[PDB]
Amino acid sequence: GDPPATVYRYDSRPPEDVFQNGFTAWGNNDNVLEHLTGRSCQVGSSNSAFVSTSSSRRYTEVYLEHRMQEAVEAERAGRGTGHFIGYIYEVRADNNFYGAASSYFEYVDTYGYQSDYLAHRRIPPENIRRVTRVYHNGITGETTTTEYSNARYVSQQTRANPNPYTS
Ligand SMILES: NC(=O)c1ccc[n+]([C@@H]2O[C@H](COP(=O)([O-])OP(=O)(O)OC[C@H]3O[C@@H](n4cnc5c(N)ncnc54)[C@H](O)[C@@H]3O)[C@@H](O)[C@H]2O)c1
Repeated sequence: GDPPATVYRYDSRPPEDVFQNGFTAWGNNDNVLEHLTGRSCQVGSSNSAFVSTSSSRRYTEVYLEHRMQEAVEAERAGRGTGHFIGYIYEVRADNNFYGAASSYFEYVDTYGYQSDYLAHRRIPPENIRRVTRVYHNGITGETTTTEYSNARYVSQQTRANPNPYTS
């Protein structure tokens, strides 16, 4: 029952960025509830201090597939071309990654998800092992999946933090 050593992240940005630069959080807002509900992420205030990840690869695949299907529906409605490129990054978790569920309960119990892990501030490029790229051709309907390894990845023994996030 150890914390996961491996987590996954769906993102629109490509490895030429992520493999060299890692992921950087939107900002300095470390309110766990605002992050988990998305209020501080891109669709909200775009200032969350956490980069979202999941220990469940399937979770990130469902997310990617949903964004792809939304591109398909936009084409069927004439408000899009149907083209879609998404990425799933495979990431080594360390002590800056905090379990969402435990962090949520710590927050609500004090001031008031099971597979989600909040990476505080950054996921350095050395933590990012590989990426799966999924390309959906909106014109022909064909989907193609490719994989790439990060030469900058550092293999070391780390796992997610066992404790909830606290500010
Ligand atoms: N992304 C995942 O795989 C993942 C994993 C677990 C949980 N979640 C949950 O989903 C919600 C967050 O979804 P999310 O991670 O897609 O939100 P997010 O705001 O971090 O990212 C959404 C999109 O914003 C862009 N982006 C993100 N950070 C950026 C930055 N610093 N600079 C420039 N562009 C940036 C990218 O296009 C990205 O795909 C949360 O409620 C979270 O709990 C997501």
